[PDB]
Amino acid sequence: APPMKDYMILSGPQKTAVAVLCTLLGLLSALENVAVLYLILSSHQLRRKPSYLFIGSLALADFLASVVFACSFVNFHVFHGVDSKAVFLLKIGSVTMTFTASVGSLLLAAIDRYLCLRYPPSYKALLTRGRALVLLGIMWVLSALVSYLPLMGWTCCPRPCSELFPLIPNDYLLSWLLFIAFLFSGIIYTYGHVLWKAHQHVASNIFEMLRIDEGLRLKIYKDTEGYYTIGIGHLLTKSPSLNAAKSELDKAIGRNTNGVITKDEAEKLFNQDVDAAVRGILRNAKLKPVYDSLDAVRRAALINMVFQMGETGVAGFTNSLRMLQQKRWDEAAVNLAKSRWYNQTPNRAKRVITTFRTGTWDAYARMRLDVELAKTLGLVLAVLLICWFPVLALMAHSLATTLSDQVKKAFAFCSMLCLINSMVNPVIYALRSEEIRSSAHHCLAHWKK
Ligand SMILES: Cc1c(C(=O)N[C@]23C[C@H]4C[C@H](C[C@H](C4)C2)C3)nn(CCCCCO)c1-c1ccccc1
Repeated sequence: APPMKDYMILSGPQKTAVAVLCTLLGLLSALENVAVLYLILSSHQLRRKPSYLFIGSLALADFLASVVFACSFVNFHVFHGVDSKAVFLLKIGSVTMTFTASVGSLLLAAIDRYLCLRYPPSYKALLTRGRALVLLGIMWVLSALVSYLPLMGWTCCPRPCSELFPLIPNDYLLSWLLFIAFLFSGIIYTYGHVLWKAHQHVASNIFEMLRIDEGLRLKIYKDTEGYYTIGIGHLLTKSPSLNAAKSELDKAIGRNTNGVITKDEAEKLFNQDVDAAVRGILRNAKLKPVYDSLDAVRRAALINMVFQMGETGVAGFTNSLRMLQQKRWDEAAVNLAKSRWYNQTPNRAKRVITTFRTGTWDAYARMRLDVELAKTLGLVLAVLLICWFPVLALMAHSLATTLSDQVKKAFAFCSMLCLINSMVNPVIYALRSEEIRSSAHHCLAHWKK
């Protein structure tokens, strides 16, 4: 067995550079993750959701790693940690376990999203707060079984020893890398289908946009003012009679409907309504030059305002209408927010204003906080695969050919990428997830007062 002093590679002032770097990154990583743990455990809305308990497990795995990895690195490489066989095996085992549980935590987070977006009503019956905690229990245990295997007697006694890690053999190293490669393929396969479904949820039409705002109904209904209406906001009559509304319906369709229409018949009526909206805008002196400047997505947002308050009402935002034409999306957003339209109907106005600001369909989606979480996980997975790749690629090269002293020096500094990855994650979750964003605002109220 080769002594631990042979792996202790450092060259004077270059060791003091890692001593300040590893300490500062390790302190920042631990403080960023412990905030994410507090925020989830403190907020009533988060702790009860099985989706946020998997995120919490990633924050725990990253926090335990940050502390173990930095204290074991600065002790081994900088201060020269003369550790005995038993003490060293549990240290290397603790490092492996806290890292394996992160990959595991991600895999469960990716299957949680697939079941939610693929089978929506069956998810509440399947994933429960208790059932999630049990599933998180099996994972942490399996992680400890795989990682603590050299401590059980799988060390390099007659078998060839590894280049980078003391006491661990190449047959174990190859087995752990192959296991991690299979977990990554499993995450990729699921996230491949997750994207496909998450995409089918967001609107890509005016019909799909106005379905969220007006509400598609195939039987006669009453609006906020009380008028008899059908389909996607199609007005039947201005009188209080149902028979008058029924007669107007049979004339509009061309057959005896009896108060019930087909989806294809509802879309045919909607296409006649859109044509009349656009022809109206063209014959309005104020609305015509604005419709001409706006793009296809933004035009659908102005048609939406016409369906809600008519042509005479939309022409009343003289200062906003000019800001929109001049392509000053930011100055018009604040100008339209100070309107009574925003005061009366906040949700409809907020969704319309954001479309005029971004030029996307992103505000219009069924289960949008569930779709946006699937969008956040994808960015977390991408950063993981970027940061771990050079570290993993060197370990695979470690099995193929004998490594030089200078290459071993590169790996010590290279492994610092595992510490930046853990620092990038709590910034993404605090900037993209709205539920983590609002939980931090409600917690600061109790901290200050
Ligand atoms: C970057 C890294 C390390 C790592 O640097 N471990 C050290 C363990 C110990 C000796 C020495 C200095 C300090 C204390 C860190 C190496 N350990 N692992 C766990 C995999 C080892 C498998 C053999 O048991 C990693 C690592 C983390 C993420 C992906 C790939 C490797």
